[PDB]
Amino acid sequence: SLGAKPFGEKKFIEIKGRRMAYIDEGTGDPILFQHGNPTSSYLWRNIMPHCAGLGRLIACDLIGMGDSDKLDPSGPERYAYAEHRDYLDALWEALDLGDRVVLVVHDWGSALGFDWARRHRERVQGIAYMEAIAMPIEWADFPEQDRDLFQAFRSQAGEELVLQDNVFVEQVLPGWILRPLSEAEMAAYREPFLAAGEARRPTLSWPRQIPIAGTPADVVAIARDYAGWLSESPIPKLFINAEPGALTTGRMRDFCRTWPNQTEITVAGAHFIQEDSPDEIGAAIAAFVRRLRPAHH
Ligand SMILES: [Cl-]
Ligand SMILES: [Cl-]
Ligand SMILES: [Mg+2]
Ligand SMILES: [Mg+2]
Ligand SMILES: [Mg+2]
Repeated sequence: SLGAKPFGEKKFIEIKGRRMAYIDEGTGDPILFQHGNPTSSYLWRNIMPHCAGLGRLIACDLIGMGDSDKLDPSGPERYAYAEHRDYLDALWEALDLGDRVVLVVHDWGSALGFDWARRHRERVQGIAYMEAIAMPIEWADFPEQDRDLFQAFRSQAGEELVLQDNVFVEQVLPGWILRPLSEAEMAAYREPFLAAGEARRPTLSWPRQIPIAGTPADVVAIARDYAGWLSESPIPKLFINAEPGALTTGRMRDFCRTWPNQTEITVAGAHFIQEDSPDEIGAAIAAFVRRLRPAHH
């Protein structure tokens, strides 16, 4: 259903000196749901129940996000892609996932998940993805009505907009959900970012990492690599397309449509489509996992 309640209570694991928080419910091979910016495990709360009984249902909070600890010192050089990957790779190893992982990914969760999959291909049973960063893009490929704001995040305006005014949480997030959120839902997204200043740095460092027009060159190379791999990989894929969508539209959507061994649905939503159409999304993920894990009841 819709609903504001979280899916379970979080656990944590010590990673590199820091607590990393995660949901972990049920038994079996993992179904691993990975949020991006400026969200947390809470993004999946209404989708995960659809997979009840089908696996170990796991949703990790990225470093500095949700209930995972903040990094200190923090500043403009903190919370880049490579650092998030170093923490997340460590958490995923610590979780003892084995070799039949189904990835379920969104936004920066997709860039991280796709790269992890390229580097651990035998361990990935299926990939379900939506509103993903599936390849490097140009500014012409970015949603038109948000283009100037994202240029501003990437400029020196970003610190005031994000660290002081919290605009990614307060404006971008609800602006990319079709329905109005309740105060409880907003509170859950606000929670890790209540404090002004560096507590909010992950929500600013992230737009500064998006591979657009060849910069930053390091993440562009990473995304070029996973794009090239996915476009030829025989791993079963579930593309959860959205209308109107936001990022996975135009050129990127056409590219995703070339990927092999893939099935597709389309749901209503912009970017944070989990908030508009969670039951349809969950139902599709459940059908996908049932195909991948035939139980013959
Ligand atoms: Cl971002
Ligand atoms: Cl660069
Ligand atoms: Mg501690
Ligand atoms: Mg906290
Ligand atoms: Mg477009």
